[PDB]
Amino acid sequence: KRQWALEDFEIGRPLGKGKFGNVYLAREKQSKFILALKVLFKAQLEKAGVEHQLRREVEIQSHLRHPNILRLYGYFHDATRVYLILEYAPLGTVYRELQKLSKFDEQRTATYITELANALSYCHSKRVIHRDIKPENLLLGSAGELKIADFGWSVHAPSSRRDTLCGTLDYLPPEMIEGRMHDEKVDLWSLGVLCYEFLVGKPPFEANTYQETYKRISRVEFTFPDFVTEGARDLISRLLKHNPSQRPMLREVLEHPWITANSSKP
Ligand SMILES: O=C(Nc1ccc(Nc2nccc(Nc3cc(C4CCCC4)[nH]n3)n2)cc1)Nc1cccc(C(F)(F)F)c1
Ligand SMILES: [Mg+2]
Repeated sequence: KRQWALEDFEIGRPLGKGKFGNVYLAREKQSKFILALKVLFKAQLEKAGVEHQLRREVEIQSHLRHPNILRLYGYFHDATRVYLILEYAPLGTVYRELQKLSKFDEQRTATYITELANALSYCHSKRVIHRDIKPENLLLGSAGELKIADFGWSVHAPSSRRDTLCGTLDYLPPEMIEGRMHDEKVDLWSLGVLCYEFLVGKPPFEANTYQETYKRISRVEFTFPDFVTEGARDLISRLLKHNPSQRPMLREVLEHPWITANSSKP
């Protein structure tokens, strides 16, 4: 097992900056392996009281091995910083791709949903705790394959999402906002919101004010535009159920006729 140090990397341009640190594009000096280096300030972690939580998250992520979950290759520290060595996804976020294309066709959508369901099934089997998944948590690797990232609760990605304010509420399920306990079935709700947003260009409970969005989520009040197809409507409708126990298993998603017919990944 190798013991890394900062001197082992050629640090490149920042990918992100926030209160808690900076992320850089980088390369290993010897091998020229391209990667991303997340650098967190110990002082900020301590001030926020999340040092312990972060270490736990990094340890868990370091052991995960899934094609659709961003790899954490290693980590190290010095007197003032913690350094996480992460996989570089060269094609950016699904958030940005959605901005570029406005909406996705059924093939791209079904493929992404397959990849996410696969990653989530792996997460559930390892009981990996994660925050609700949004397009900005979805990176794209060299093959245009989804990579889940920034999913730890410890520290929030300092990312200029722009849209409205926060933009997290749109992805939260009723049981969460209503203060009930929640379990892994929140992920099925997330997949439904994401499938819809991919095909439509906006999430199903979007409104001009958060007060309206809280209502619409609580009452599962949403509509399909005319162009959304029967199979897509079926999947999304099955996923966006108020009662979490009524949502399907991830295996059912991966076997859904609309998914099998359109996904480029079988
Ligand atoms: O910046 C972040 N995520 C992030 C950053 C940039 C992007 N944009 C982007 N655009 C093009 C390519 C690209 N590739 C990436 C980005 C990454 C990781 C670096 C950190 C998380 C994912 N690997 N590959 N990313 C997406 C997500 N995450 C993050 C989380 C906590 C704390 C900090 C900080 F303190 F260091 F600032 C940061
Ligand atoms: Mg939007």
